[PDB]
Amino acid sequence: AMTNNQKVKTLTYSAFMTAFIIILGFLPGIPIGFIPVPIILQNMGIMMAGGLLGPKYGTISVGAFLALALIGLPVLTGGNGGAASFLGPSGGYRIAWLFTPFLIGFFLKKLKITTSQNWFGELIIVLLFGVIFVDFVGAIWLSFQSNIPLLTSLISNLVFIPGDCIKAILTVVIVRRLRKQGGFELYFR
Ligand SMILES: CCCCCCCCCO[C@@H]1O[C@H](CO)[C@@H](O)[C@H](O)[C@H]1O
Ligand SMILES: CCCCCCCCCO[C@@H]1O[C@H](CO)[C@@H](O)[C@H](O)[C@H]1O
Ligand SMILES: CCCCCCCCCO[C@@H]1O[C@H](CO)[C@@H](O)[C@H](O)[C@H]1O
Ligand SMILES: O=C(O)CCCC[C@@H]1SC[C@@H]2NC(=O)N[C@@H]21
Repeated sequence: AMTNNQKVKTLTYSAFMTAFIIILGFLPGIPIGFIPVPIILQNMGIMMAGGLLGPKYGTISVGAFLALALIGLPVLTGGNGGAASFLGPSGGYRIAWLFTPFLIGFFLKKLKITTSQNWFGELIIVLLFGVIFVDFVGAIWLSFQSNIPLLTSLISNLVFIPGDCIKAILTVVIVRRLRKQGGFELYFR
C-alpha cells in the first residue's frame, strides 16, 4: 500500500512514460514499398514501459497514450489518430501494444530479472513480447484488413526486425540504467 510520496512518484513516472511515447511519435515514419506500414520509433517507448513501471503502471501508461489516440488526439507517428485509424492496416500492432507492458512486466517480475545482472534474459523477454508478439499480431491483422496473403504479410514484416532489435537493445540499456538507482523497485515487488 503506497505512501503519498510513492503515489506522487508513480503519477510523475507514469505521466512521463506516456509523454515519452508521444514525443517518439514526432519523428515521421519511413514508408517501405510492399506493405502500407511504416518503420517508426514509437514502439520503443511501448517496450520500455513495462520494464520501468511493471505490469500494472506500465500498462496504464500505454493505455493512456492509446486512449488519447482513440479519442482523436494526433499522438501516433506523423500526427495521426482517431478511433477509425485503429481499424486500418497498422491496427494489429497498436492493439498488441496494449498488452506488451503487461507481458514484459509480468515476466521480468516472475523471473526476478530486475533483481539480477541478467540483462540478456531481459533482452530476450523484451524481444519476445515487444518485437515478436507485436509484429506477429500486426502481420495477421494486416493480412485480414488489407486482404493480402498471410505469408506475404509475415515475410514483409521481416523488414521491421533490424530496427525493432535495435529498439529492444536500447530499451534494455536505457531501462537497466534508469533502474540501477533507485527507485523502480516498488513496481517489481
Ligand atoms: C508533449 C505532448 C503532450 C504530452 C501529453 C502527456 C499526457 C500525460 C498523461 O499521462 C497520464 O496522466 C494521468 C493523469 O493525468 C495518469 O493517471 C496516468 O498514469 C498517465 O499515464
Ligand atoms: C488501461 C488498462 C490498464 C490495465 C491495468 C493492468 C492491471 C495490472 C494487473 O496486475 C498484475 O496482475 C497479474 C496477475 O493478475 C500479476 O501477476 C502481476 O504481478 C500484477 O502486476
Ligand atoms: C496543435 C497540434 C497538436 C494538437 C492540436 C489538436 C489537434 C486535434 C485534431 O487534430 C487532428 O487529429 C487527427 C487524428 O484524430 C488527424 O488526422 C488530423 O491530421 C489532425 O488535424
Ligand atoms: O502509428 C501507427 O499507426 C502504428 C504503426 C505500427 C508500425 C509497426 S510497430 C512494429 C513494426 N516496427 C516498425 O518500425 N514499424 C512496425
